[PDB]
Amino acid sequence: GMAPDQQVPATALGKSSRISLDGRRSERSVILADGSMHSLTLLHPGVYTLSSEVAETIRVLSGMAYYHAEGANDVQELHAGDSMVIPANQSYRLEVMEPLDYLLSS
Amino acid sequence: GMAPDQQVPATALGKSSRISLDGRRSERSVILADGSMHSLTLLHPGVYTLSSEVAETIRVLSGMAYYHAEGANDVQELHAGDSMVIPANQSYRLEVMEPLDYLLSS
Ligand SMILES: [Mg+2]
Ligand SMILES: [Mg+2]
Repeated sequence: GMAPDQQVPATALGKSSRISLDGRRSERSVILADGSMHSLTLLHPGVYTLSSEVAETIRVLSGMAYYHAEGANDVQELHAGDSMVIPANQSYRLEVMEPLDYLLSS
Repeated sequence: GMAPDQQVPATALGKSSRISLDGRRSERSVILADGSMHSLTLLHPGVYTLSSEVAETIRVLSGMAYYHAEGANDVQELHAGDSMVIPANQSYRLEVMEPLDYLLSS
């Protein structure tokens, strides 16, 4: 059904989701083909004030958002295929324009 | 990170989620280890009247809901591990007591 670029090779998927941010963020753990574990996350359109504890690596699969680190003077745009590291102990805003599907590894 | 009983063997995860039901439902397509093709769905607490043109197999992964077939005299609880064929062409309800993770195929 799905074209190769529309899917991510995997080994396993987690049964249980976790919902946060007033119902607007959900994720499940997954094991990718390389054996590594990520949180496969969906973030609905909206404006989110967040912070990290440990550093986060985010690989965006689909959607569009603006990332703004508290102390930065411009945003970073996130589109399909983008990646970026949220440093440890970072306050930031995500403004999601199109539902954001991403792998978060921490 | 995940014990065996927390996960389901896979081959691929769809990149792009589909959101519906006023933000209450999200699906991505997945391919399981046996090559079969399902909608991996999260349905947030609520009560929803659903239907399909074709029979679909539901396999509940996590959470709790009551299923009520169109016109039926009582409901049926579907817990983690429960699978059934949902007939086509009938307006069933799912009352989601705890966020429901499920596969839906066929
Ligand atoms: Mg603390
Ligand atoms: Mg079983």
